[PDB]
Amino acid sequence: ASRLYTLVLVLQPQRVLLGMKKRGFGAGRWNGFGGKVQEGETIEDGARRELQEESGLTVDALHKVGQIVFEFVGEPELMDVHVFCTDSIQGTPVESDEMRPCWFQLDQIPFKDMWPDDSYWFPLLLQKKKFHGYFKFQGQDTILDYTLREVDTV
Ligand SMILES: Nc1nc(NC2CC2)cc(N2CCOCC2)n1
Repeated sequence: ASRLYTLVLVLQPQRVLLGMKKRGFGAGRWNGFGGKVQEGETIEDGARRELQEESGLTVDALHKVGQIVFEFVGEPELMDVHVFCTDSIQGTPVESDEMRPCWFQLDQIPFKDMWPDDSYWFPLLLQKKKFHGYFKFQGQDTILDYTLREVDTV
């Protein structure tokens, strides 16, 4: 059994947009925009809503780029994160009570201030390859196991 989450990376030819999470789960780390998928909305719908909520941005089209399953030791539910990509954004990103958005050059991505798994799968995101990932965490900092592969269908 797993719970659905979304994650949205606005990835342009020279830069990626990230947000500093100000409260809640993952506070103090840069990440893409996303969160819990709600009852009554598609996964992509949930992805658009969290992007609008956390950055004010809306998007013409979202593209499926990956799926990452997380297990946390001692927690019965798995985290199933659907990762989306997009180039063209509508609007200017602005701080919310969840996220302080900033653009990053692609050689200055702050992996040390991100979730530790991102160092593993973000490269596949940059090569525009679809991927499936699995990470077993102890706490929120320690990866104990992981698998990562390229897929033809996310
Ligand atoms: N890039 C990334 N790495 C994560 N690592 C797992 C917590 C250990 C979680 C996560 N998000 C989870 C919540 O919804 C947004 C995506 N995003």
